[PDB]
Amino acid sequence: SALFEPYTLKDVTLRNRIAIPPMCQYMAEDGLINDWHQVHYASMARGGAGLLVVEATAVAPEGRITPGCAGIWSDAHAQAFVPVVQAIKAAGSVPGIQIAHAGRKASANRPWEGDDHIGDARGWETIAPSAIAFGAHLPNVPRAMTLDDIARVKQDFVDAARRARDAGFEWIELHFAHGYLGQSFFSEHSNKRTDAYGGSFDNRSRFLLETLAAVREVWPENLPLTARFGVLEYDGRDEQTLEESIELARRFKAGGLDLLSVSVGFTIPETNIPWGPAFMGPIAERVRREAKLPVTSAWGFGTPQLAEAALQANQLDLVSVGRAHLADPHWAYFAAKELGVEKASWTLPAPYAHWLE
Amino acid sequence: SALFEPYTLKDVTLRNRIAIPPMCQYMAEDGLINDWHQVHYASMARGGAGLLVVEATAVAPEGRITPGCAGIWSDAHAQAFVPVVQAIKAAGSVPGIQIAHAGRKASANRPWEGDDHIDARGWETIAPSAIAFGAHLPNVPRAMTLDDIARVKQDFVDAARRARDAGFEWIELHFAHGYLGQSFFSEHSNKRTDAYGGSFDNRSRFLLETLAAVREVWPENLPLTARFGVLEYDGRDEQTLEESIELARRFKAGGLDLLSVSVGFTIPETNIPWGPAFMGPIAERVRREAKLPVTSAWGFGTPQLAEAALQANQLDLVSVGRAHLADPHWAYFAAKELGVEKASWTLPAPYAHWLE
Ligand SMILES: Cc1cc2nc3c(=O)[nH]c(=O)nc-3n(C[C@H](O)[C@H](O)[C@H](O)COP(=O)(O)O)c2cc1C
Ligand SMILES: Cc1cc2nc3c(=O)[nH]c(=O)nc-3n(C[C@H](O)[C@H](O)[C@H](O)COP(=O)(O)O)c2cc1C
Ligand SMILES: C=C(C(=O)O)c1ccccc1
Ligand SMILES: C=C(C(=O)O)c1ccccc1
Ligand SMILES: [Cl-]
Ligand SMILES: [Cl-]
Ligand SMILES: [Cl-]
Ligand SMILES: [Cl-]
Ligand SMILES: [Cl-]
Ligand SMILES: [Cl-]
Repeated sequence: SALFEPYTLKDVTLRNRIAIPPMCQYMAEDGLINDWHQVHYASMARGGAGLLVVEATAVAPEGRITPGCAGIWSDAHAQAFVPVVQAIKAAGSVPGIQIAHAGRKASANRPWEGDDHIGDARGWETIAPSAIAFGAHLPNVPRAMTLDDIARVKQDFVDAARRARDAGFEWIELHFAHGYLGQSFFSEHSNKRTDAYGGSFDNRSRFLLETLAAVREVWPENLPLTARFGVLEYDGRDEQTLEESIELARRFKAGGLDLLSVSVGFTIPETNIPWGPAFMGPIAERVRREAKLPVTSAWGFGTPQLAEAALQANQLDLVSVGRAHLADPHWAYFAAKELGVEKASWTLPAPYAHWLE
Repeated sequence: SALFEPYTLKDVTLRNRIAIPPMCQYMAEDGLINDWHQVHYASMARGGAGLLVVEATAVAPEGRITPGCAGIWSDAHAQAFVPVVQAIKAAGSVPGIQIAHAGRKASANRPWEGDDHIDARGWETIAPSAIAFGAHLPNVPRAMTLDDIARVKQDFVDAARRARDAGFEWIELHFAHGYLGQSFFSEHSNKRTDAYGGSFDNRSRFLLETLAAVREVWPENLPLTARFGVLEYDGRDEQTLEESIELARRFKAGGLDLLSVSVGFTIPETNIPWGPAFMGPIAERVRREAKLPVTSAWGFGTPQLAEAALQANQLDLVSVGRAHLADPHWAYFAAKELGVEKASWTLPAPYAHWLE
């Protein structure tokens, strides 16, 4: 079963091709994680997945999506992640983390408490390339960033990467997708700047390439440096947007990116996304083949046969399974059993495996 | 769905009828639990089960089944349970614990390391009589004196007291599966001629005296339960079952709040008819004749089987063990499988919102 093939990238070996993608828990307070996250991540790690990417972690307080989002903007925040790393490693899984800045989609309520912008002593001004609201349920207009804002946020990403390294993460992912800060710099929908960071393809790519280059300097060369990146919007410009996105991926690769998590942009709400099980499969394959970068992707791979089929077709190097690990922390064990893998129960630690054969 | 109906017993209310039975993890060190147990228990509790009974916890070092078994024979051992209790409560589940003495079946290797009598890690075992279990447990126990019986009863009391102070809201005496209490009740293993063997009253005495002693420190408003093997499948089933139900009646008169109905496993010469929910009709008969609430286990991981046993009034609580090892969130799976409305809110909000 290709799903249960190990995977080596730089000095890191994953015991199988199942990755748990980042999924915010909306349970931290002032960015500090707690007992919720500890049990949550240690449990999925024991489930058998080879890689576990911790949820989107803000590099700065205004970079949080919500007041419940994890943060790593101070050394105290970094230290709280230390026992999460040790517990993921102790389970045999690889700890990774996604560091993020929500840009103009920040200052929002938790999804089960409105899922929209905060009107309210809990709100904060947001920043983005240009002062243009997302629209829909995020109508707050962001402040357009100055050159000093750009230098500061890049340094936040560097500090977040450095803290992540020192906490023991072995895998880092820059959040350049889903309409957040990095994504909003790349898209013409959101970036109307006329300085060095807007207009041309080179200028729109600049924020992302510079942030990657700064992180490359503190992130160890022997540990995978990856990014999640929205390569099309389904906005009626997909062939053009896909071509630019793949070219940027080529510049990511020249800049030391080791793997790309292929996603959708979500930069604006006026879209027609063709949701379906594994619908990203063919987009990720094209990115993998044209930019010659390993990839992962997500959405609907919780059906084990779909995950297997995506790997055997070389559309993916890793399969990311999110909501299914929320439903079942031990989904990897379910998948090994579902795919007839030999000694499927030994995907779990011995206190479970011995009794489930 | 009756499986997702709350249940009240003394001052404790369970949010549904799903109980996680005690399941030893073989991951403790000299009886001390650690980060393995903390995440193991907090995760299953977040899965939605209403009651979570912590694994068999030794009241004394020689009462461990294996060297990886939890213990509660000191205050340091009890304090280690505090964060497990608190995490179970924080998830909305009820923490219980099974306190135990393995008797003549102790000093054994972990199931994945031989599963047989133990080597510098072994120890002398005690039992009513100096008679080995047999099979892969051939070490002969030391027969207990009256002073031994007084010691072990006080161990159960001290364990109950520690359990209370750690915050458990539900206690289970392990009088099943061939361990010390079970071996005192069975004629197969109890050949004593003093006040603790021979007649039915004498064979019951240790169990009734341990229960009464535990009752003195265990709060009256928190469920006091026991797990008890009511038959052996040893060719003496109607006689054994009738005696076992009689003892259950005396347990009830002695303050037992619920009975976890199991098989004795006192000797190896048996023909147990394993099958899905096979204990159902045994538990129903005990429930009806002893007029006590009951739970039972073995094969209720099929949600429809759990629902059927509750609707038939064979059980008050359904114990689901191995399915919660495979899937810590089994309660949510059972809710979805049985068409329960807002099934995803069996889980906490960070999960429930996304599974609607
Ligand atoms: C609760 C939840 C939180 C999410 N948080 C993040 C996040 O922190 N970062 C991210 O890039 N994607 C996030 N996602 C998207 C997932 O990583 C993934 O792309 C998506 O769930 C599709 O995979 P699935 O079908 O296996 O769930 C989130 C999804 C869910 C359900
Ligand atoms: C790993 C494991 C450990 C167990 N440990 C205990 C224990 O500590 N005490 C006990 O009385 N029963 C113990 N049992 C029995 C379970 O409580 C339960 O009755 C049995 O597994 C049947 O239920 P199930 O079919 O849902 O797993 C254990 C079973 C397993 C598989
Ligand atoms: C943080 C998220 C992201 O990266 O878009 C997210 C959060 C909830 C659902 C989907 C995605
Ligand atoms: C401690 C146990 C018991 O109560 O007999 C146990 C341990 C392993 C498997 C079944 C049961
Ligand atoms: Cl564009
Ligand atoms: Cl490649
Ligand atoms: Cl399963
Ligand atoms: Cl008998
Ligand atoms: Cl009754
Ligand atoms: Cl499920």
